[PDB]
Amino acid sequence: GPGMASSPRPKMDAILTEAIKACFQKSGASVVAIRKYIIHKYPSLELERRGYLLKQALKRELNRGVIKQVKGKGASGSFVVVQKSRKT
Repeated sequence: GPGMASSPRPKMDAILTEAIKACFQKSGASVVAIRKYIIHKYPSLELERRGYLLKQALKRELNRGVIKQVKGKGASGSFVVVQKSRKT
């Protein structure tokens, strides 16, 4: 585009979003799940292992409401609670 020196948008956010949404139900999503994922799935685990990016994201949900809330409770897609408890 019009302007050299540029960096793409982050993706790790969705990579883990898939884990909580897709995994939490199929395999379950916990602090270890995200950690072991960075460790086993990626090399970045060195820095990430400090549960900085992943734990903050995974735990931010848990710390917010036990990661049992994907969407809002009204204006959003109705009362939603992950795949394990994806209400209607």
